[PDB]
Amino acid sequence: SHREIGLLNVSYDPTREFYRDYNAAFAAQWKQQHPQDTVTVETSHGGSGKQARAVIDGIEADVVTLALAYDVDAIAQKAKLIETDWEKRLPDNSAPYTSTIVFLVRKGNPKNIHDWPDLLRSGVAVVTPNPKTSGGARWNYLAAWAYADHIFKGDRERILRYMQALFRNVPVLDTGARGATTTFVQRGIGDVLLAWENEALLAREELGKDKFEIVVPKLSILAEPSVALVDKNVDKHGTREVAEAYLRYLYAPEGQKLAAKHFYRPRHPEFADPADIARFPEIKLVTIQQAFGSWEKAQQEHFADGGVFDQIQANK
Repeated sequence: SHREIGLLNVSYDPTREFYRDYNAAFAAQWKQQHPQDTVTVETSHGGSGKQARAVIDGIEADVVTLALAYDVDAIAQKAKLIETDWEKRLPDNSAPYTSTIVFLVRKGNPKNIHDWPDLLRSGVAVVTPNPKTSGGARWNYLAAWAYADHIFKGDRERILRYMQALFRNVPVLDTGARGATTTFVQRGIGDVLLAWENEALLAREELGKDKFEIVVPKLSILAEPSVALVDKNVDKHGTREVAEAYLRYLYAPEGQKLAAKHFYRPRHPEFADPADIARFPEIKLVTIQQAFGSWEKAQQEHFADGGVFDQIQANK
């Protein structure tokens, strides 16, 4: 009838399965209450940083569902497409779910990997994506740095040597985290993947507990994937109301339930299937604010061209 509404959600890499289900659920419940409307959502996927650059360069996303807050801030700062106070518009730092970084190892854990120091041992090959393009790659790096900061009581020279030792064991840097997962799980590269927890759980469910094992390290980071309405594009497209509802329904019971089904930790687990909640192990976590002050500080120091990651790679 009256209206066909198209939305583009520019997302990060491993959310493919989640958004296929979520988009259908959102569209169906919208049409139930608004029978003349048909909402068609397209979701694109890639490394979070590359996806953010694509929006800046003209991909007219109505919403962004990215891996971390900096990438949304960059759209707002560098392209003015999002208002700068976006992060407070939705609850929980505009992150309706969270995740963390775990290790995925092969059956039997033949290298006996249990914690961050094992990644530095001779002959261990570590798969982790490219910090210049991937958000998970940056969470992975920051988790490693936070561990080293703890054990070395903040001594920068010792942390840098530890990071160099880690990256000497990293042979390949995939553009997006789904690429990294596939490199390890399907293409047989590496002994351990530094994984989004949702990717580790999905790999174990898809291929079997008989092929891969999740190792929970003794510290990790709270990964907060940030969502935001792209003000200038929804106003250009006439999609503001539906796009707002699309993001807000991620926080509704059905969105929270679907998040847990797809191996993301909901902010409100009371709405999820208890069997899905039971899959999430206890893990000791620092946040971005605690370990690095802010995303702005972490990104500029570590991940900007010429920054610390580039220095580690050049000096290792």
